[PDB]
Amino acid sequence: ATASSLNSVKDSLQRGQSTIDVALAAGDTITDLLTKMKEKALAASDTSLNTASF
Amino acid sequence: ATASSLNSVKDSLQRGQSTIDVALAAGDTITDLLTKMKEKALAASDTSLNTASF
Repeated sequence: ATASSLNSVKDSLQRGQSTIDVALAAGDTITDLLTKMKEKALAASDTSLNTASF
Repeated sequence: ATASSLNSVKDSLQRGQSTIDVALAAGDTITDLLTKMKEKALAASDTSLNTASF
């Protein structure tokens, strides 16, 4: 009964792996988005820009 | 992230170099104008000229 019962534990562990996979797949986008954020913030830090570019 | 962020620094230094280039292009005119100014003043300093030349 215990050895048969372990199968749901296995399925839960790999369902959790799938959920963490989806989370990391979104974080790969969030990181690039923050990188473009910091790049545009560096570009907007300049006082030399005319107002339209800012 | 720190590597990709430097493109904005490159664009900023390049924009500043272009602005200093435009300022020097104006100064090349400004200095020749000051030189012709000093020549006209040295010509006007002399008393021998009649009123029309002054």
